[PDB]
Amino acid sequence: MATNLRGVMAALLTPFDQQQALDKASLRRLVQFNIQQGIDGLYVGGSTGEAFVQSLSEREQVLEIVAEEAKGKIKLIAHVGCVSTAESQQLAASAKRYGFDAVSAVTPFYYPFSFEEHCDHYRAIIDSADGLPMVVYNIPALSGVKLTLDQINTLVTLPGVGALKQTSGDLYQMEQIRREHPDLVLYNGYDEIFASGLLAGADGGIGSTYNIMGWRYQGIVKALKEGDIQTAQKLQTECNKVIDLLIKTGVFRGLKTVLHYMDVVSVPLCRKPFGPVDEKYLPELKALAQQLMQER
Amino acid sequence: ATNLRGVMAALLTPFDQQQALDKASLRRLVQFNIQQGIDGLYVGGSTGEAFVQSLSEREQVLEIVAEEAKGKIKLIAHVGCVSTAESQQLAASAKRYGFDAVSAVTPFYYPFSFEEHCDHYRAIIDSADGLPMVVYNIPALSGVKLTLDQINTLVTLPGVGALKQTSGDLYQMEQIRREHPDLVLYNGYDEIFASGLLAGADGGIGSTYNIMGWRYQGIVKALKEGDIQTAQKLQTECNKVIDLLIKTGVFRGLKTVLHYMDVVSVPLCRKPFGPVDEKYLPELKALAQQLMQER
Amino acid sequence: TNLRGVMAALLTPFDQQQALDKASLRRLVQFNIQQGIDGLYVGGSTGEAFVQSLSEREQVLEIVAEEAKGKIKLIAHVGCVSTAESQQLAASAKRYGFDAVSAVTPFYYPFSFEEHCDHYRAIIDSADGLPMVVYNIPALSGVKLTLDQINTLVTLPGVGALKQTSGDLYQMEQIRREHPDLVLYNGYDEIFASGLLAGADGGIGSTYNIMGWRYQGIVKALKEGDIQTAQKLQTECNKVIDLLIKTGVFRGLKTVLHYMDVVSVPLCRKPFGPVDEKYLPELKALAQQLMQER
Amino acid sequence: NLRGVMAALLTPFDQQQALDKASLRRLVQFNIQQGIDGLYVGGSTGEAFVQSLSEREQVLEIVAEEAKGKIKLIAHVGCVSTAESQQLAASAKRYGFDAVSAVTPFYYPFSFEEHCDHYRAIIDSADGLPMVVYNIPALSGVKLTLDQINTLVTLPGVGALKQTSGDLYQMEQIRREHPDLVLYNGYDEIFASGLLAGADGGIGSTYNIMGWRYQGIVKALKEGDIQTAQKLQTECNKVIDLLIKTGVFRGLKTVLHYMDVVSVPLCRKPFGPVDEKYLPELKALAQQLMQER
Ligand SMILES: O=C[C@H](O)[C@@H](O)[C@@H](O)CO
Ligand SMILES: O=C[C@H](O)[C@@H](O)[C@@H](O)CO
Ligand SMILES: O=C[C@H](O)[C@@H](O)[C@@H](O)CO
Ligand SMILES: O=C[C@H](O)[C@@H](O)[C@@H](O)CO
Repeated sequence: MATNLRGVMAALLTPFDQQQALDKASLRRLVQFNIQQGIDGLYVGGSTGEAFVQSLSEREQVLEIVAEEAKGKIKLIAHVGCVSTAESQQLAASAKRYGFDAVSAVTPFYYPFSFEEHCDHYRAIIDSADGLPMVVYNIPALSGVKLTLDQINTLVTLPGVGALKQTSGDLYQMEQIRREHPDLVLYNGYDEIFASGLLAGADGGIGSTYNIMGWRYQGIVKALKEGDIQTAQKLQTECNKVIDLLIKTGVFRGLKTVLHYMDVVSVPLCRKPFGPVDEKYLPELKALAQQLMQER
Repeated sequence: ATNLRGVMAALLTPFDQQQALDKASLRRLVQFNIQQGIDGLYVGGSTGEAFVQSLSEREQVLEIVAEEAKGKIKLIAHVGCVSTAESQQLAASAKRYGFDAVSAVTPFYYPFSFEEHCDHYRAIIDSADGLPMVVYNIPALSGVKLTLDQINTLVTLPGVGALKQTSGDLYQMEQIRREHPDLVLYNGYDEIFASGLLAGADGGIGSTYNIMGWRYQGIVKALKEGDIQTAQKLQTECNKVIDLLIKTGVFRGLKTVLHYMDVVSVPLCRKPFGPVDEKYLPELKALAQQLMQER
Repeated sequence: TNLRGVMAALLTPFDQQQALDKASLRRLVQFNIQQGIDGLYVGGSTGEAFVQSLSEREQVLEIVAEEAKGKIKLIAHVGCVSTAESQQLAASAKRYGFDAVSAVTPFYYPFSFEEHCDHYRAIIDSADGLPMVVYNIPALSGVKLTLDQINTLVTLPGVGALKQTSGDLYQMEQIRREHPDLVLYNGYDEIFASGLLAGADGGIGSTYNIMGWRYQGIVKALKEGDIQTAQKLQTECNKVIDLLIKTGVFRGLKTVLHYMDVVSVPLCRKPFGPVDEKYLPELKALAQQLMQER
Repeated sequence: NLRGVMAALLTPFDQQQALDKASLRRLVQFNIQQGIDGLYVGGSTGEAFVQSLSEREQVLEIVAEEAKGKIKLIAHVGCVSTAESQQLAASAKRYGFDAVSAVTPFYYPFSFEEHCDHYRAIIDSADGLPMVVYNIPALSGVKLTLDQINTLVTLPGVGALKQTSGDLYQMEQIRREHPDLVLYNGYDEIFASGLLAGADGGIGSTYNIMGWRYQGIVKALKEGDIQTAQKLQTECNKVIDLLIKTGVFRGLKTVLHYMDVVSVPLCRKPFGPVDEKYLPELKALAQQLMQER
């Protein structure tokens, strides 16, 4: 329990003010909001935190604030991944300094790197993490890095690796990974297939939509555990109706907008080049916020 | 049942040493599947090596399977070809032979517009003369990538009664189920059967059902009973087998296991498919024994 | 002589009932010859062979041979997914007196590279002496071959050429660099000029049916070191290709040919649909332009 | 005039992965000496994506001090972030670059409209310097249609397009639609064919060690000497074959190191070192190039 990384953890968003600068008050409220809905932990500084349109110092600032707000209360995973190994190492040392429970890193992107280079990249970050377990992060759709099962097996067995965030819709691979690593902490990465992901082998998940309805994902975990398939499907379907909308509106901004209507986020903007939410979607987003507040 | 829902084996086509149809083995395979308690057979699809068969050879298999199983279990005739006319001929034959439904893969190789795909299905449905159509979506092999909206349009065409979804995208699987509560939805990838059912599929069609269809039936039952553990254990056992078959070559691997099961006389596939690597025989034979002892 | 040159990928004319239109097929073969084409690639994608039966494909090979054997080079595309069916057509090509055979990498089902190699060997054997033209067209076949695999295929006993339907001109140059004597056909009409510069020494294409002389002109222009003419000719070809892609290439070509009094009924076989009527004016005008220019 | 053959500049680092200023200056001078028309700075080749904003600005400033007025200078200021890209654009303006450039923002999916506004914002910050749109789908993962490219190149303030695409049909279509557009061929290995299809120049990594060869191809084609153009392209490709095997940036730095231009041939991690089995060929290539011209 004190070291268990298994569970449902929200990929934290980064609230910005009207000038696109970090909105500290809103970030703090969002952390507390997540804690209150029973989330098992937070995954900070990942794609959802818009880490790739932030500087290193901005990412460290977010990590420090989240730790001050949640260290101890819930599990905290710091995504310290950058294309550069040196930058990733800096964030890793900061994560340990702030007291995070683990670090994570997306496979470095843009430039093509050999598998050996990817491996050494993880080794170097693990070294700088000084004891904090590493969560390998596989997300081919965004990184453009396509790993084979054998390569995934090598990565998750590297000394210091304690988990894999599997953002892949391939549930054959999900099952194969579980079969080869019975003890590996395996996070389902695509919210829209959470239930099927757990059935295939995942033992938890990390996702953007958990910020506004994490309790539903927890409900799916419970349902499957109790053999209540109908309830598991019902909850997954409700999550997917929401995901359908967010994909149309733009996921991060759609989520921030809902959080704004829930009195959590002051200004629902994402950083440029991300544009604002199209006015035509506001009625549905407001209705959703209203519904989630009633439900919860 | 008065519907097409269920676990249907994608029938293999046994050939002799000369690569000609082995009628005796074909009949044995049909009975073997029926004896296993399968709900039906999907005939003339990818698994039956239809794409390396002539139109007359595909029709011959449809006739024989009909003679062997008509009225005992459901029979779906995959009549799809790149050509609409050839597909129509097979549809007319499926009708004459008494099949319960027809099916057709999205025409491939040549790029066709969505409207052309729709007209293709409409034409085949016309020739099916009343038999419901099972749209067949298999992007990995066809090269045809349909959007959810296009799939929705296809499954709502007059005469369509089901969709064989050979896609590993379980978000789309759920979306399809959500938009079509009554649609017969077959999971196409054996290796994700359990997850596919959980996502919304209400049955499945697969190649490996030929040697262990009861396991898939067991997964259906396990989920219906809310026994997640048993569903996972069974899926895992199926995947261990699928891992092997992918290494050996799926069709020939299955035919080889069937050979050791005293069903298929000669486990060959048609060229360009090559033979099974001898180094795999020990494992395939052990699997055959394991499956037999399991029954 | 050899197989180098500009060969038109022959279309298969059909009547209103989608049956082979022999009269029009013969007219198209004679038409191409009159354009000064070096040869014909028969039974390939452009001939709508993948929506024809073995018997129908054989009939087309037999008829084209009767019409052009000895006048121009004839390459029979005998490729099918099935090796056996491919061999049957190979044997027929030999019987009818074609100059060479060709086969697209078998598609739909995934085959190991070894199975692809054995497939070509089997067909080469049935071709009974006729040289094999390997056909690489990943866009349509879904088969992605590495450079090493292509090198292996082109060096198989009996292989005398490669139809490279790929827009990767780096690979085109690499292939030429590794095989200085290989007959290498550029496959995408829209990059013909650049394809030749990269290493191709000829080409096979669908649009050669209505303007083969333009491609022959590009070959001449580059050979004379006249780059601007080569570019001008390529640009004109691409303006037409832009249109044919909008209308649908095969039916667009057949429609133009119809307006040229060559093809009676410009229909393709289903699932191919008819040409959108809104394109007729442009296609008819193009037909007018091409006849005058020639 | 931005038309021409311009080297995508590499960024030399020392043993501790820090900027090697002296080698950066030497490489700039080396390029000027081999007759390059200009330099493309801070792009993929400069390892900009494993550098911080301040580090990228430092390189822009040093290169400007070394070559402003001597050769054309294009600053690639592109980042995923619009704000960051704008900061670099303003710097490029301050340092006196002739133009700015920006790769289509990557990793996160962006709508075409967002891509357009991204460019507009950077163009605004460039305060006068023309924008060179940078299309490189293989690395960015952003696939643009011909129509979208036409829209981008017609944006106010856009004066060129670096086309890192092997699609020469599209290359011809772009030229046909834009007779006066400065169009740079981006893949060195198809340079000759790219020019024939419509490109009127190029920007490439290998220009750092054999830019004169590309200049020769331009000359050969302009003179109608197809044979020489092909010969030069073949020699370039033999080299590119090797570089792809060794790793392009590190292979180039190693050659430059053997030419005594670059002190330490390392790229920043995660890039690894060159496999020693390739040193004999790289040394031989450096020897050949030095004795060649
Ligand atoms: O929407 C994004 C993606 O479709 C993802 O859900 C799939 O790739 C699942 O296989
Ligand atoms: O092996 C075949 C395939 O990987 C299949 O399992 C996946 O496509 C599902 O995403
Ligand atoms: O238009 C069709 C294709 O894009 C073709 O020109 C390209 O594949 C060649 O690079
Ligand atoms: O090698 C790099 C790439 O393969 C490049 O040559 C191709 O994309 C060109 O079409």
